[PDB]
Amino acid sequence: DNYIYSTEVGGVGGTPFTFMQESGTITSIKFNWSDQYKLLHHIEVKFINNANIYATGDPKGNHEVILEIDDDETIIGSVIGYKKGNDGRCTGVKLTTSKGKSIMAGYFEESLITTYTGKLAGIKGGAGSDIDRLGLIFLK
Amino acid sequence: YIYSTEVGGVGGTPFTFMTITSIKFNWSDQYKLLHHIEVKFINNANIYATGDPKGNHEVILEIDDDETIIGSVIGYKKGNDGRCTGVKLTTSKGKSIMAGYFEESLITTYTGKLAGIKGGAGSDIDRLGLIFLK
Amino acid sequence: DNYIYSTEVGGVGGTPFTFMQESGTITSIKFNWSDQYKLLHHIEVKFINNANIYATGDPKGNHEVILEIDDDETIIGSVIGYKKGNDGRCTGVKLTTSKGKSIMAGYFEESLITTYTGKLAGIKGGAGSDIDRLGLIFLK
Amino acid sequence: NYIYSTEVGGVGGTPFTFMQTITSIKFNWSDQYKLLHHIEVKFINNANIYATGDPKGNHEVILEIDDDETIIGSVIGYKKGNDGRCTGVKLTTSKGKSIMAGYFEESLITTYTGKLAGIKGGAGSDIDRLGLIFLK
Amino acid sequence: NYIYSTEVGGVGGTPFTFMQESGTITSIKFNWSDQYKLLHHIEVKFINNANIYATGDPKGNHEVILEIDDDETIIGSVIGYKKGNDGRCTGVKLTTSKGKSIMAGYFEESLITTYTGKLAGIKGGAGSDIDRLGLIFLK
Amino acid sequence: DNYIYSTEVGGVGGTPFTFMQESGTITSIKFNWSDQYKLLHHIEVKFINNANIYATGDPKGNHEVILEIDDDETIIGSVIGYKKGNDGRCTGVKLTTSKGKSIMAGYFEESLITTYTGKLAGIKGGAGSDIDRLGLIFLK
Amino acid sequence: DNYIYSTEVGGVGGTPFTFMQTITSIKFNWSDQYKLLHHIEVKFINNANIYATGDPKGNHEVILEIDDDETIIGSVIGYKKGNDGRCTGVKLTTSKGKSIMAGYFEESLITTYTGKLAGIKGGAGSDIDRLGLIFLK
Ligand SMILES: OC[C@H]1O[C@H](OC[C@H]2O[C@@H](O)[C@@H](O)[C@@H](O[C@H]3O[C@H](CO)[C@@H](O)[C@H](O)[C@@H]3O)[C@@H]2O)[C@@H](O)[C@@H](O)[C@@H]1O
Ligand SMILES: OC[C@H]1O[C@H](OC[C@H]2O[C@@H](O)[C@@H](O)[C@@H](O[C@H]3O[C@H](CO)[C@@H](O)[C@H](O)[C@@H]3O)[C@@H]2O)[C@@H](O)[C@@H](O)[C@@H]1O
Ligand SMILES: OC[C@H]1O[C@H](OC[C@H]2O[C@@H](O)[C@@H](O)[C@@H](O[C@H]3O[C@H](CO)[C@@H](O)[C@H](O)[C@@H]3O)[C@@H]2O)[C@@H](O)[C@@H](O)[C@@H]1O
Repeated sequence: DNYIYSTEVGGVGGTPFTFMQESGTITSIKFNWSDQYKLLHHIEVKFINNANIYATGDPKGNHEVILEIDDDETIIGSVIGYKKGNDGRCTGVKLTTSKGKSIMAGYFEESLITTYTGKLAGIKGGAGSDIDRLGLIFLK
Repeated sequence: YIYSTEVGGVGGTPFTFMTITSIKFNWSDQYKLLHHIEVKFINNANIYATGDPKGNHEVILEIDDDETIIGSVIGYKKGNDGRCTGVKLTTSKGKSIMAGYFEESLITTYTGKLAGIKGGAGSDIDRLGLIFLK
Repeated sequence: DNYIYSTEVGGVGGTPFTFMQESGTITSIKFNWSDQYKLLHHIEVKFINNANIYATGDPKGNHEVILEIDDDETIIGSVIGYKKGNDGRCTGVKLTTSKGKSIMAGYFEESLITTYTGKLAGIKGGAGSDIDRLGLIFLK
Repeated sequence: NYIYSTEVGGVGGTPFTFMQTITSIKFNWSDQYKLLHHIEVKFINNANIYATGDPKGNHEVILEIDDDETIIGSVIGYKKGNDGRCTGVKLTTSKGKSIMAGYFEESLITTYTGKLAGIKGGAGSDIDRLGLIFLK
Repeated sequence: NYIYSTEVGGVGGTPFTFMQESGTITSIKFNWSDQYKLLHHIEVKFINNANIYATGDPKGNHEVILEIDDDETIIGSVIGYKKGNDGRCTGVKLTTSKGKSIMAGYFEESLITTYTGKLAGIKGGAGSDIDRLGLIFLK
Repeated sequence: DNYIYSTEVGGVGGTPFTFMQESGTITSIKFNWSDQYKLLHHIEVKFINNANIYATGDPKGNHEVILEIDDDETIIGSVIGYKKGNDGRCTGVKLTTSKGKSIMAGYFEESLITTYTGKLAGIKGGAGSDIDRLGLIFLK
Repeated sequence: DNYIYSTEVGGVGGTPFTFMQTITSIKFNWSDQYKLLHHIEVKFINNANIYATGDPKGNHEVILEIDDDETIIGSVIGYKKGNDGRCTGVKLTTSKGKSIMAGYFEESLITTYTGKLAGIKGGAGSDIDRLGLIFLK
């Protein structure tokens, strides 16, 4: 591929998902989480030049954040909080862009990945009630 | 034109105001929402208003002809019964404003030259999206 | 005009005033205010190459601040505090210059304008006992 | 060839004018009265100390200014009105030197900046009124 | 063509060397415990190689992963340890040339501030714990 | 003189001292001070190209600091704390160099002098049991 | 010499030592019990010998490895003054934002000369009695 694949972190649960577009970058990402369970429950992605919302997980959470990404905007800093192991869950995400935009979703109470940086082109993982595992995908 | 996600509820009357030289946010401590927004444009003296100026606070941001939004955050209640609660804007000249409350959900929007606003208002600002120039 | 007019903020009361010189900018501005009423009461302005003092409002306040402005010195940051509505008043002013000078007069308890920036050339509003309304005027 | 910052404070005291640039300036103030009482000034190529006011205060600060050194930041605290007094001074220089004398409880002037060339005002027992004077 | 940072901690554990002919680290995982306050397990991935190299026993209740871009160097590196023959490696702080930083474990006894540069591999000794850890850099 | 003399600050007491070497600058300066009396007691000075330690005052203080100065290193900030008057004393010294080296000695509880900056070439004042008075001397 | 010698700070005790050949590694051993340095090890560029002095009796150590092009921009040694003096701590900061901190700073301080750390010199037996840094020009 012409892509970089960040480690999927979290557990083995959920239905798999992959969100990529043939020559497309993420223009919008949404994280839904709960104070009650301290996990991510639901993720939405929009891509450049495509009106479709791609969604996974159950939007059961009392909070959401959206990050909109300009066409020339990169991720210069990215951290995913998670519970490790087979019954693991994805708990939080901090993103920071080349234009000083940042977002913070969920909780960071067990494990952390500091991912590869670049132009966010997609996400892969598994989800059901919760976001079980999550990995970012970048352009090279 | 770049259209930023309209955030908040499906309630109130649609509006579309379409570069911005002045924007005013009216909010209340009682309901912790935006109620009223005014906009003035370059080379036009008409004031475009929406929602009800019920709130006990207002802020005005005046934008220079060559000034851009380098930072923009809208707080809101998600759901069909959603509301805009708050706006934070930061400009290319270190100017910044802060209206309302940021107690539930947040969007960090596209940046650029603020060229208009779309959404729905009645008693309150139900939904708000920014619009930028390319 | 070769002038930018910032929104006049506060109420409709008081006698209109406009302080502007045919080809001059403000070299000195003084704000009078009170802890008792938590409003601006009085403003004085001197201009480059003019020894007249232009005054408006009643100097009844227990506090004053003077900002002296060098000829090549601009405002880069400007905020006016006020009470909105017909019975509105101007409550405070924060100015910051291109040479790191700043001043702070009065109170910021209700409403705010972040104004246009530039070379402060004049002011315009209404005053009697109090500063009813205030708007800044800049060069282009 | 001089810029005159507003003289701030009262109408009281014997007038003074110190001009000849300032190489040294000393402020004397009291915690009892919360005012400046006394100021001394030395100038470049001149060993005379020019004083005004009564050095009754329990604190002093001296700022020595290098020959190429400017004031980039200057604030004088005062009581406004005819019975007015100069209550405090903050100076910051082009070399990151700063000083703080006295109190800032009532009124403030943020003065013009530049090469500090002299001072002017009135003083008897207290510093009644103080204006800075700058080169162009 | 390689710079060897001091191996810190004890003499115990099976030796290990993770390095690939003309290949730098792209991912490194540190597993540690609040119970024993040590590193227990390290995993490493290399550029153009899908094999995971692991050592120690993954019994810790915490992990951190640092992914390294191909042009990304280490500008700050601190390893926490207990000195002596019975020694252990207790913690790792890394900072990269792109403002990425990670923090694993505890810094309660001894500290090395290592050489900097392009992290090429790791060497030391591990069994149920990481006994000893040294970094390996390109020039 | 090809020297600049900073005001000597503190009292008229002790024995006069003047530490200068024709065509040599300070390479080391030691300050000794007391928590008990909150004053400087004793200073030493070494010069470039001279092994003689010049000392003054009584080294009775429980603390000392040494600043070594590289041949090309200037003082870019200098503050001396002191007690004003005939019975005055020198209580404290902060120095900062052109290479970001700083030292801090003693207490700053009464009066302050922010001195001239430049190449520290010598010191002057008076001392017996304590440092009564201290002035810095700079090159041009 | 083509070297700058920092003031040796501490007491007159100990066997004298001088380690010169630039430093690629320096290790400080110190105790919470006595709150002094006890032991220093140095390795040099292109030399496998470990040069050691004092007694490694302390419960803490710190190692600073120094890249070939890396200098000391900040340097503070903590000590007890007088003839029965000791060296109590070291703070070094490098041109690459690296810093280490060993032992205690409860009495006296030297802010030393800076530059490329080329060696050390002092006296030690049970403790580090005195410590001076050596720099290139
Ligand atoms: O004959 C005395 C006169 O006294 C009062 O009116 C005059 C002033 O009253 C003040 O309290 C105030 O209302 C002033 O109003 C001016 O200033 C206010 C505040 O800025 C402004 O809003 C107004 O527009 C005016 O500029 C009045 O001047 C009354 O008691 C009156 O009845 C009486 O005749
Ligand atoms: O009767 C007036 C005044 O009398 C007493 O003060 C008198 C003198 O006091 C001196 O200490 C000094 O204040 C003199 O005034 C000079 O100094 C002040 C301060 O700068 C200045 O305002 C004056 O202009 C003079 O230069 C006074 O004359 C006191 O009883 C006082 O309370 C009383 O009002
Ligand atoms: O027996 C001699 C002397 O003993 C006592 O004074 C000793 C010292 O006491 C110090 O506190 C101080 O007073 C000293 O004064 C000298 O040093 C100070 C500090 O620098 C200085 O200001 C003075 O100018 C002196 O040089 C004393 O030396 C007393 O019992 C005394 O009465 C007796 O002479």
